[PDB]
Amino acid sequence: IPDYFKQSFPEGYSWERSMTYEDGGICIATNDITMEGDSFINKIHFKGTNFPPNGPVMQKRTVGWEASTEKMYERDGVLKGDVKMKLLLKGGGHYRCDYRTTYKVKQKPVKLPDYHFVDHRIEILSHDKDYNKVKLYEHAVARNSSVIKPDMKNKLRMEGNVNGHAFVIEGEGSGKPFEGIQTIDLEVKEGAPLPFAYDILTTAFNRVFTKYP
Repeated sequence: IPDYFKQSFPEGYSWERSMTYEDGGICIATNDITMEGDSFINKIHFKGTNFPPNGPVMQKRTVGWEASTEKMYERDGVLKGDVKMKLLLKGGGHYRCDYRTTYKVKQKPVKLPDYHFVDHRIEILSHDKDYNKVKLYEHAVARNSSVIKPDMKNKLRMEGNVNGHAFVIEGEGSGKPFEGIQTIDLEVKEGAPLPFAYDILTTAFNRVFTKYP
């Protein structure tokens, strides 16, 4: 299994992602990821619209993303990732979302004959009342059908706009890229309090943190 994300450094890479929710809510995100010494730096832009006023996102009735399997595959030399995602809801239901991501990695003609999987677990470990301060965690492992150190920092900034509401979120974190685990502490810098479910942002908050063989 080729690790196209770790081989994109020190150059860096970027991704763009569409997130289509079953009730018409739609979210678009890009991330431009670079490297400064010990740290990965993420510049994220996030737009979402057409979330129903009484749906689970505007009423904050969500309680985390379920474990997911994202399929990594090559289409005309472009590395892509598809995953169907489920947001657990208060009351016990599920709120479905289709993810389509294009991973613009350093090797611009990628060739996998031959697709592979990335299993995800993502969880908000802690948060305050209005999610102005959030501790986020991710576990990612890939499996079959000296630039990057064992410990690394991960900084990010998100400029976002969700149903008309602008906001800015910054974060500092760390992880173990070869083990595929990472944490980050996130702070709403503008637009507090967020009037929507924080869960729609967490997957935008870097596949370099993935356990590849």
